[PDB]
Amino acid sequence: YLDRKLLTLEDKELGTVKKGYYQMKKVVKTVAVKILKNEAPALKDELLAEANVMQQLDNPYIVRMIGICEAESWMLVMEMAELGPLNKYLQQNRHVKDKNIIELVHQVSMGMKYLEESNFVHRDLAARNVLLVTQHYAKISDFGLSKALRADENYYKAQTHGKWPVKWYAPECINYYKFSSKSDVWSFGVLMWEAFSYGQKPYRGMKGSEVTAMLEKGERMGCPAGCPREMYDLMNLCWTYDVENRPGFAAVELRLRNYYYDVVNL
Ligand SMILES: Cc1nn(-c2ccnc(Nc3ccc4c(cnn4C)c3)n2)cc1CN1CC(O)C1
Repeated sequence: YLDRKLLTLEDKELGTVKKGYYQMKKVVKTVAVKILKNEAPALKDELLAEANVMQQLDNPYIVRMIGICEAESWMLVMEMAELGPLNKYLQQNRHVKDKNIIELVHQVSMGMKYLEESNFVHRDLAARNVLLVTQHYAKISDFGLSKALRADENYYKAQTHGKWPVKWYAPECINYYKFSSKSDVWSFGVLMWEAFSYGQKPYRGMKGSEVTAMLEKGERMGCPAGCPREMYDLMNLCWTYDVENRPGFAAVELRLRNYYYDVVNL
């Protein structure tokens, strides 16, 4: 639990997320602060659950939580990733090249390999939830929907969902509300499609029910313009319909290593 007197917030928004500076032992640390807007119950509990997940995670490709601050509002204080969301960055930086995008999605795969090993399911793995420290260093963010798996199960059973997250959901999430590291792999495939499409939205112009129907017919998003063929092939493997045959992150990470080195050594 952090001291509000040592935290300064900048006025404008990145409830809300604001840039701040937290006075540590001696130096200031630049932070991003998730601030809960609560004019006037369960909103507080969601923020604390998000914090509880981040507290348990320690990996270079995951956003680090500094702590929680209880003051005028409830606040989740994190280490600042200066460049912000991957989708918005790639939208505004079309100059970014194949190898660089491959480097970044590989880093995400390394963070997700760690999450998988820790038996946590992200449940919201999308390009908007990858933050850039630098142009060559990505971290996974946004653990608000994340769940610690039971010791005796490899999935979490959710309640009925709305329309907004559907485009990143695996068929078993849609049909059975079952979330696993394998469903995170499906989402990662969509994340890759986003990244190599320079932050364009997946399944443009389609409703969730239409996406679900498309996937049930055995159809998948086409190759983004200019996207390396081997990356498109990996997306399709991530979009393996049945959970058992779909790869885990260890496998996805390994195939990202090898092609990264192929591109570096071409
Ligand atoms: C939970 C959370 N942490 N968090 C963080 C955590 C650490 N760093 C940053 N840095 C950062 C830097 C520049 C930014 C943004 C957003 N827009 N811009 C221009 C974020 N954000 C952001 C969020 C909100 N999610 C980011 C997803 O897009 C929504």
